[PDB]
Amino acid sequence: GAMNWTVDIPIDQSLPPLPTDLRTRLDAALAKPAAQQPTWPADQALAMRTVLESVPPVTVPSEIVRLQEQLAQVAKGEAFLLQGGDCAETFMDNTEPHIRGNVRALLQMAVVLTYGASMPVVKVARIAGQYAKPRSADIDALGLRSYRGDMINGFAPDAAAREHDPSRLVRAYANASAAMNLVRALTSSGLASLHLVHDWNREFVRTSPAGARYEALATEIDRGLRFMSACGVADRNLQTAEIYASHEALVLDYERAMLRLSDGDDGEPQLFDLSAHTVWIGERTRQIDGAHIAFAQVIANPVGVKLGPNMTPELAVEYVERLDPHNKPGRLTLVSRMGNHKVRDLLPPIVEKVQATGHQVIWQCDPMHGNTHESSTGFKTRHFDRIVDEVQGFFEVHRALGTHPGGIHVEITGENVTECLGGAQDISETDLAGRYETACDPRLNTQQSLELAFLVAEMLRD
Amino acid sequence: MNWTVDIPIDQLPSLPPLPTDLRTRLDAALAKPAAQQPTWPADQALAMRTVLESVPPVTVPSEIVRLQEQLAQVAKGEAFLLQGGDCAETFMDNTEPHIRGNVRALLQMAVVLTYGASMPVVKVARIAGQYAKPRSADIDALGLRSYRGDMINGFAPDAAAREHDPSRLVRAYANASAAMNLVRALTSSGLASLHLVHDWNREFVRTSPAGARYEALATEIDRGLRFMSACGVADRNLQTAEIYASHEALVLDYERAMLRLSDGDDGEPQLFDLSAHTVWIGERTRQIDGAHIAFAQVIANPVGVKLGPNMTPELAVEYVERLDPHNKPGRLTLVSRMGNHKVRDLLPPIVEKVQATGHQVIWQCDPMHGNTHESSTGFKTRHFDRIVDEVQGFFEVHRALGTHPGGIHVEITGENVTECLGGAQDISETDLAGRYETACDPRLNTQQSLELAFLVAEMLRD
Amino acid sequence: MNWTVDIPIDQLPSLPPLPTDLRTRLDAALAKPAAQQPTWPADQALAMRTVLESVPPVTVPSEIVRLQEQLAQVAKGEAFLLQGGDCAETFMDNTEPHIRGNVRALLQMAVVLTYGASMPVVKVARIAGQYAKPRSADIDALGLRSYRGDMINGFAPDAAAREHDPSRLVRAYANASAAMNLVRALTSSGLASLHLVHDWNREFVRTSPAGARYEALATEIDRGLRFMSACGVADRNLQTAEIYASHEALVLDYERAMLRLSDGDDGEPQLFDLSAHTVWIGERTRQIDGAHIAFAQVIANPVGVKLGPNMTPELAVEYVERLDPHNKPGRLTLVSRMGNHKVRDLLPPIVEKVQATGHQVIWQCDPMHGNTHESSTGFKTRHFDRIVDEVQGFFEVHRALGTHPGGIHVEITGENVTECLGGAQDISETDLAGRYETACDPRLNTQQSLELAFLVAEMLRD
Amino acid sequence: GAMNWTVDIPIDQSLPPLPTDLRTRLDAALAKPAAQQPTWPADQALAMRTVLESVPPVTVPSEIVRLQEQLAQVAKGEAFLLQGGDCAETFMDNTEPHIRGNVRALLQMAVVLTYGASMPVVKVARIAGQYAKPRSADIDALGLRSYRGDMINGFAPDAAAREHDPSRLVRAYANASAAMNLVRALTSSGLASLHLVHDWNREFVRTSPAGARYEALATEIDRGLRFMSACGVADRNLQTAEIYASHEALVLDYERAMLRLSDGDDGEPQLFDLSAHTVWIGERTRQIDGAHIAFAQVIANPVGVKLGPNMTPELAVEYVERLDPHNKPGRLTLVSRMGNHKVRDLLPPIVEKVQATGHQVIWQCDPMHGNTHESSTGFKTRHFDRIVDEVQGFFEVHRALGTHPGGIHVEITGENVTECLGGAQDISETDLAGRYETACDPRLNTQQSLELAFLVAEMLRD
Ligand SMILES: N[C@@H](Cc1c[nH]c2ccccc12)C(=O)O
Ligand SMILES: N[C@@H](Cc1c[nH]c2ccccc12)C(=O)O
Ligand SMILES: N[C@@H](Cc1c[nH]c2ccccc12)C(=O)O
Ligand SMILES: N[C@@H](Cc1c[nH]c2ccccc12)C(=O)O
Ligand SMILES: N[C@@H](Cc1c[nH]c2ccccc12)C(=O)O
Ligand SMILES: N[C@@H](Cc1c[nH]c2ccccc12)C(=O)O
Ligand SMILES: N[C@@H](Cc1c[nH]c2ccccc12)C(=O)O
Ligand SMILES: N[C@@H](Cc1c[nH]c2ccccc12)C(=O)O
Ligand SMILES: N[C@@H](Cc1c[nH]c2ccccc12)C(=O)O
Ligand SMILES: N[C@@H](Cc1c[nH]c2ccccc12)C(=O)O
Ligand SMILES: [Cl-]
Ligand SMILES: [Cl-]
Ligand SMILES: [Mn+2]
Ligand SMILES: [Mn+2]
Repeated sequence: GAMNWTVDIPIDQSLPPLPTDLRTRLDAALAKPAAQQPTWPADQALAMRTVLESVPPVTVPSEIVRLQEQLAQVAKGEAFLLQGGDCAETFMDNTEPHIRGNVRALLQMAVVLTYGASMPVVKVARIAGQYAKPRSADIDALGLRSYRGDMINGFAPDAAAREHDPSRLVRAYANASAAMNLVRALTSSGLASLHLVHDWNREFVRTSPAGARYEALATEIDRGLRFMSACGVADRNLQTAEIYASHEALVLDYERAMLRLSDGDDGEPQLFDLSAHTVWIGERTRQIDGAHIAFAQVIANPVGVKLGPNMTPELAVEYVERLDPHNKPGRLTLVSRMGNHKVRDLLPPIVEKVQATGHQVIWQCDPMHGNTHESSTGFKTRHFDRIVDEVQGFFEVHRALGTHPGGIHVEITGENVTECLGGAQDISETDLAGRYETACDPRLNTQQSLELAFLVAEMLRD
Repeated sequence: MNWTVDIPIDQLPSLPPLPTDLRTRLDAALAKPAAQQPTWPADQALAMRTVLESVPPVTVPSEIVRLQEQLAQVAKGEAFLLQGGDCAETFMDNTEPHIRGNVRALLQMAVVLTYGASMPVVKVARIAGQYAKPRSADIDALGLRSYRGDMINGFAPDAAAREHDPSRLVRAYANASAAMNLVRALTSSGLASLHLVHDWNREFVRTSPAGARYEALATEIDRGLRFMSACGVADRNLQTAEIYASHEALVLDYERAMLRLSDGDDGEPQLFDLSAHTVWIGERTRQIDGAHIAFAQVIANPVGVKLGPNMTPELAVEYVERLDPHNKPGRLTLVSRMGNHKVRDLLPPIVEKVQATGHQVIWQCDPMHGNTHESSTGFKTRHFDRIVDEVQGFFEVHRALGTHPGGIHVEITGENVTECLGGAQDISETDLAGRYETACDPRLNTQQSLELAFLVAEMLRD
Repeated sequence: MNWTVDIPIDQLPSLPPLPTDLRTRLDAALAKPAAQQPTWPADQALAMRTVLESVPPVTVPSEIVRLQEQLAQVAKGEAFLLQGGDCAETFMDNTEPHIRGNVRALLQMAVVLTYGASMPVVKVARIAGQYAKPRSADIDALGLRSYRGDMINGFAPDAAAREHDPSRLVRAYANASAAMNLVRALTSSGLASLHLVHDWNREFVRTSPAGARYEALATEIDRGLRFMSACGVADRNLQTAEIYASHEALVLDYERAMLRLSDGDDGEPQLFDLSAHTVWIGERTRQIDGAHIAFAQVIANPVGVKLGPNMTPELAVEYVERLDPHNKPGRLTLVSRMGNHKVRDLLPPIVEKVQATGHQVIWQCDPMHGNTHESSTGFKTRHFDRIVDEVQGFFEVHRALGTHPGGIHVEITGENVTECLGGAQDISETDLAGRYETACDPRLNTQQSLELAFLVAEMLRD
Repeated sequence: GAMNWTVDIPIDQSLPPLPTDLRTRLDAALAKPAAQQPTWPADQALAMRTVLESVPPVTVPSEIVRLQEQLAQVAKGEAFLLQGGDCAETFMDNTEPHIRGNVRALLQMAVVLTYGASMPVVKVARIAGQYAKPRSADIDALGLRSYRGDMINGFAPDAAAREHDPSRLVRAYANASAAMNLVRALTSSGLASLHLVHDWNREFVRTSPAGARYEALATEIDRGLRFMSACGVADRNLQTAEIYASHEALVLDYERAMLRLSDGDDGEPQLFDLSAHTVWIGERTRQIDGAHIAFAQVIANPVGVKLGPNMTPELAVEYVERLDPHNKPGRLTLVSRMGNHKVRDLLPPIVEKVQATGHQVIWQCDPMHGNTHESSTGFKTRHFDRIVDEVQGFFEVHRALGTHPGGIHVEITGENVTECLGGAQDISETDLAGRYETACDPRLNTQQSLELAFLVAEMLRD
């Protein structure tokens, strides 16, 4: 109750049985070894899953089917995928201003990228569930059990806060569903009006230190927008946009509890993970025979897999063959995360081998993860130039092969933070201390994220 | 050890407070006495309000502006208001199937009423917040403090559950936002497809015991639908519908904590209650000098006031003057609930007097509240025939005066419950015991709610 | 001195001839004997053809391609063909009011048939070229060479006017192009507004002597229309309609001079007759080895063949094989004209036999040609009841076979003439003398044509 | 008949009386002196007018009302007017290829100008009636009676052909209506598809000698077009365009016979000149008290007046006050034709005085008429550079005053003629002899016309 700053929730007082085959397949998948799982008691986990099994889902199957159709276009070279948001959402910052700000920042980039790509952009936020992270060490630099995101434990640097708390599963859901509600309301009610979003971009050009550099493209966009009105098709489709929800599928207690069975109205019933529209499997959890990859094989959602510098062409093909066994364009995204100094050399053989299979994956560039270093001032950071250069090298790789550079996956925020070095604002090592607010990796701030969109539109325009 | 789990709350950020001048005005309004308020401690109420003041809102201002525009159209005789859902929502029934069924039931009625009215229907659900009710006595038949709805206490007949627990404010918010999220998802992704909804209507006609009576009208609607395809009309606006959220604004700790200031872009900034799109004030809390009416004066949302058989023309005029001071059509809805045997006599003088003010209110009929009685078998119930008859009389009143019968307000569910007597299923006093599931008043079940829509369509066509 | 004026022609440019290979094929086809051809001199015919070969066409190939696609839909049971207009157009009646009235009459029928059929209506006018007819005898009751239509000779009962004058080919072209221009203007600028057309229908119901009989259906259509507005459907496709031009391809000097080659962009280049969108071959010129059928084989336009009571199943199959060699659905329409007393007997074996070919033709009912008789008062007339009854029987035939009753072909005008007996106006033999204006067969007047549409809508609904 | 190469047309065998006031006003207007009229016999003129009074009109009133609404937008600074086509249409070149070519050339310019202006372009062809011209001398340089266009006499240099022949009035109508039919068919059936038209422009850029100069803008346009598809509004409005018909209202026998009275459905009945959508009064016929200006005051069509170098600010205001007496934006266009060496000096005082009246005229630049000279090789010609420079000076005039440069009026053709000197093809005095085909003034060829559009788009983009 209020006295204890808690909400009391019944468990008992129920659930339809899965078709026998899905039950068998789901059980087999979750029996496999699973890295990076929280270490809380099984009985407490079960009680929380029982609560999540009967909540209203964050997403619904027909939206995920629509998303799959739109990603199929990306895979075929007829659309571009933009995925972005916080490295780690926090319960504390899950507020209207912060959510609106991140949605705005993604929409601003999307305008620029839609124009530069000359094709639709599929817009996927890291939001409404990006509450869990993996760690390479279980003890961090202060001697505390590592923070693993708010679905698992607390960011505060004290031991009690770092204990793995299963009640955070139900907390992740409440925060996710509330954020998703707002994302839906904002995108349908005026925040995603193309004209309004573009006006924000014009303001950026007017006030940025390198605005002169981006002015010409910004004017071209503006004239492109006015052309639509001139031609008498400035219609309803300019007033709204679809922003999909994504996160890393990390905590299997959470993902399994958010599974729901489709109606079967279209095709036979399948399992959908309704905690999001699409999810990805990270570098530390992509064991080929592990539980995450197997869980991904059982769900109908579009999925991605992060591929780092030790990836081989052969293992990549094995991911394709296990995760896209029916050859459905768009079902699988392969994220490229090699570091800017390595992408030009490591990616081509992977791409060639995968293309030779006849499957159509989306090739997406994750510039930021492979380019993180430590500042002299003691902050985890990334240089803007390295981020840009990885996306550049990724484009060059695809141009040379004739394949489709399908999208990017970035960590950004609508906040004016000081987390990544460089950009037109020339964020320095000493600037970092001003507003270093991320609960995990360093994000592009709103200006740097928009600037990146401008630079990438130029790579698109070639 | 017992079967609940405590979910920890806290984690407040500091968001800036509402402006001083509007808080000054708000404090003056809430100094007025409030009936029917929970009896929990102020310091606890304050702490929970503080939580709610920083959460993502359930609705956003531009939606409410848009609803106000649609309601202006109703007030002018150019659209029809349909408002419906559970008497009392409960936390344990706030599930995907129950929410989906209720949205479905409302949509089914809306197809038939749209055709029958030959004009747009504004679709407002009682949902995502109808978690509080008044009571007449503080002591129920079992010797317990009364159930006041899940925002205040628990339905279970035990003392501990019946204590007023302000942590339920936060639980109510979580449940509301989760439900609204789902309502948004369903209505934008296919549940609200006109063709799908109408197929469900065709199945009702094929299987209802009185199908034969509704067949002609249903075939005519079907032919209306096919005519649209035959004329090649751009059919996107047939794929989705807007369902707004409403509830009784009862618990002022909740409503006041959900107050937000709109951004400057939309014609300056005003106070909206973002716990819903529209709210109404009930019979027991509409004291002209009380805090509920004062609260309604201060917010920009459209509002309604329930008007029972003790209402006088003069008091009605006073509502108009306090609540529509700027003569904005549709800002105020007066909801008539006089009982079928009294409506034809009591309503006309109220209408004439209000019409003479020069203001344009929406006249909405609530035919279920004034027609409740006790079955021999001991269940609170309502006879279907009396519900229909009150709507009939409501229409007669307006026809005779040349005023617009503007809408209905009903309690319904998509479940096949046995709560109201009659309908084509001829539910008897004996049947009531089968599925009497309501946590408060008896609801029209899914078949009865649809049947009523057919009967009201014929009143609209006459 | 007499009251005509000579308008000089000549002024040929040199446009390149049609390709040699297609001219070679065309010359071979037109070496076949042609019935019912004007008897003017070849050198004069050649000079006028030469004029026509370089004029701007009445229609263009992409319109005819689009009509063919719409006719494919009719052939497949997913649309309905309505074809109607004057029996014989005349040069002196080719005025704005008469053309507007005829377009109006056709549109009025089309609203009612679109609603009744619950599917698109392809609207084809007999207009902009129906300037030629056959005759049985070369000598009429007045001892003169027969009137053959204004493309060949004059209606006036005098010898000089009755001589076959090839300058009328050019006059026919000028009149056709002027009429088509007006049909295009009217249908794109407001005459073909669904709401306006339906208002005219409401006025007919309010004033017809049998209005009461049609009131229910008309109100239902009205409510169908308002439902579209109520559902907020994008209403641009309600503002205009397509009316195609058709006539009997009779005068081969005219049809051959109006042949054009389509440009390369639309799937290679073929021969179209650009004097109209679709043409049909009449009873007297459908010799299987004659030039009319051969001409129809060579052109890409959709074509029709009239089928009277002497038709055999086997001959019908031969039309199918000569005229639909590539099995393109809707390319061929077979138009039944068997008389109401014979249709139920004679049509079924033709249909079964044609259906068994595997080809998809449009089955269209011409209910006026086989039901003509002579009034005591000395006027060629038709009884409305017999016209309706032939359509009735046509529908019965198709229902019994499970085939698609595809359309109707009627002779109508928007004028209030007195040419056919019966209808709600109960036109009598005596009334015929009031306004018997047709230059050939008796037409349904505007009221009768609309009444028929209502009756045929009820056949479609049954 | 054919023998005489003539079509014989009845006159007798009728016309509703005008409202008394329109009759009076029309009579008063035509009783005023009229310059530049043909000198044929009054009785023969009358017979031809009698024929034209009952033909199907070239345009219909609702189209002219729509055009007036679109021109109102131009006048208000929210659209741009492009008007263009042959200096003089000829009966001999009134062919499909020539009409399609001129329509194409206008559409190509319009794409470029729509993009450059960032607003809609109203597209008005000089077509379907531009068959009459004024002359300063009645005897030309060969001693023959001057050619005055094909509605009056024959271009051929012999005396008999130069006689004024009233039958040409009926000939102008037949040619006009046929051309209009084709313009309608082309613009509604695929020729005016934005994507197709723009593809022609890309081909021009690829093959023009100065294509490199226009490449950047052409690519920007292309990306603007693809942006519309990317945003999911590449809709129906991109598939067609409206091309309006215009000519100089010169021959009053023709214009008066093409007058028709509106239905009065919208407003009281007015006279519309249905020989075109809009007409203008030239320099030699704009006598303030003459019949042309007075005729223009009686018709409801939008009208223009050409203003040459002797115009004064005071007389311009008098044209505005007589021709736009009700202050209807768009009703009146003032065409600027001062020569490139004079426009910067003569236009500003005219514009200032007219703006001071509070009326909103469209200011349109006619670059070509004021910049004609004689080549050494003996051809009437114009230098491209002078044409461009007049439009430049016109823009500078309006920029300096803050007024709207509303449009251009040019003489062009889709043919590859050699009539105007210069352009990227660098047409020289000796080149002129290659394809000097105009029946009157020298036209921009297809390439020069498109090039001008590019240069003007840059003036628009400023
Ligand atoms: N994000 C805050 C506020 C909050 C409390 N309960 C919630 C339920 C749903 C959404 C947000 C909240 C928290 O989790 O403490
Ligand atoms: N709905 C389109 C266009 C659009 C509207 N708002 C946007 C914001 C950003 C980018 C595109 C848009 C899309 O999503 O592509
Ligand atoms: N959530 C269950 C699986 C499950 C059982 N029944 C279901 C119905 C629908 C979706 C999932 C399920 C688990 O973790 O094992
Ligand atoms: N409605 C159930 C389940 C639940 C728990 N927490 C929630 C948060 C949001 C929505 C639903 C829930 C309850 O309130 O006990
Ligand atoms: N969007 C329209 C049509 C519509 C779509 N789905 C519906 C369901 C019920 C009624 C109408 C509709 C409306 O809300 O009126
Ligand atoms: N239809 C009339 C009037 C007319 C003369 N020439 C025309 C040319 C086109 C249209 C109509 C006409 C006729 O043919 O005598
Ligand atoms: N364009 C649609 C609807 C329509 C517009 N005007 C009409 C007149 C009659 C019938 C239908 C229509 C059609 O042709 O079907
Ligand atoms: N333009 C040519 C061809 C032609 C003859 N008669 C016509 C009638 C209408 C249109 C064109 C023509 C001419 O006037 O000689
Ligand atoms: N219909 C729009 C767009 C358009 C279609 N085709 C065109 C050709 C040229 C210019 C514009 C267009 C317009 O007329 O503006
Ligand atoms: N054309 C006639 C005027 C006229 C008489 N009746 C009309 C009816 C409609 C339009 C014009 C008229 C003239 O030249 O004097
Ligand atoms: Cl199970
Ligand atoms: Cl008159
Ligand atoms: Mn209730
Ligand atoms: Mn006939």
